[PDB]
Amino acid sequence: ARWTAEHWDYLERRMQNFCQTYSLDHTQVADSLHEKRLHGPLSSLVKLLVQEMPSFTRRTILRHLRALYNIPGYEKYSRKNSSGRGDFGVQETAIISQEVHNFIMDQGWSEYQFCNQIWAGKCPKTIRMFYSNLYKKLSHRDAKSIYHHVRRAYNPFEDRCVWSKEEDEELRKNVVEHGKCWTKIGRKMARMPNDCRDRWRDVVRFGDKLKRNAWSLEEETQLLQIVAELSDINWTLVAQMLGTRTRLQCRYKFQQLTKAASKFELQENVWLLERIYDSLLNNGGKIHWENIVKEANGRWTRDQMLFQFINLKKMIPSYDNLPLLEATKSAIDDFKVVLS
DNA sequence: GTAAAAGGTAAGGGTAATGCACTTTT
DNA sequence: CAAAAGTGCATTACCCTTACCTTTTA
Repeated sequence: ARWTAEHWDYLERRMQNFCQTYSLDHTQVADSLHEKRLHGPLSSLVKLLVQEMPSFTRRTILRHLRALYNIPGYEKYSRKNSSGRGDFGVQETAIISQEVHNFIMDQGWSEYQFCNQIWAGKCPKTIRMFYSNLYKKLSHRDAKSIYHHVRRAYNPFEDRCVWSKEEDEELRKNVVEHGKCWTKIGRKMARMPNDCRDRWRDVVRFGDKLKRNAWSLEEETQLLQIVAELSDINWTLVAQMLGTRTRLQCRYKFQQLTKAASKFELQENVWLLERIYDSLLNNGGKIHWENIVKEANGRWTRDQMLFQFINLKKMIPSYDNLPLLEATKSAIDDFKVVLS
């Protein structure tokens, strides 16, 4: 499910055996991993890893592999032993797994019994004491972080990514029936309460109004209007008001629209409006951006030009006087006069 | 008794992993 | 040509943190 301490130990061991097999050094392997395409035994080795580690893609296995020998750029995929915040280091999870295994062997519990007692509404004194000692052995990290981690990692629910159409529906009806009560709902569906929230907030809440296609000009414009009415930005509320895109989709689209672009001057605005006006005339009453992006070639991305067009429509008085076609032609002509 | 510390639950938040359409390489 | 594999882009799987309660501990 996730890259744990075991997965790193497997990689390192498989790599040590690789070197011994072909009489190679770790420096020689690191040199091969600087190249884009792999060859020979190293190519055969990765193929094995992909098969031996089905929980991960070849792309992500390579990212970890290249990180293991250190290849610049792959630092973020490198092994982490400990941290005070965010993701748990491989040594932290190892300590937890050791403490849980010790606590479970004591008192004679199964790991299933352990998970149920953790999630038994109000945990008993033995569980409360288990937490206390665990916090001391991870004193660097906030005790609440460890508390949330353990619950998520040790649960009685069936953890899986596949939600069916019916299960999605059953969730909906539960929310209609009981409200935003994910613990009550979660137990009814044998699902981790947080997973129920996520399924609802990011998928099922939207119903059939959710879109996967490319954003429309109207959709992108609406997105800009709602961010103007508002940390600073609550993407969950943003998606709710837009109604056709998830919070992460909105968060992503907004970032692309507002990315750092080259300063649009008078001449730059003219070229854009002229390239748009060509698409308005030659093509149907629509804007084909495929040709516009290509002619820009690196200076602006699609979303950046769209962002600029939105602001031009809002600021140029011609767009309040005339329809899109004529207003654009008027906007260009007015832009050409001031250039004198 | 008290106040401090910690559990329980839901809102808020964010990135590595991945799918996809694509080019590139064997 | 098929097939294996790399890659930018948008989405997904999956996780963590904060806020605000109630409950337990000292």
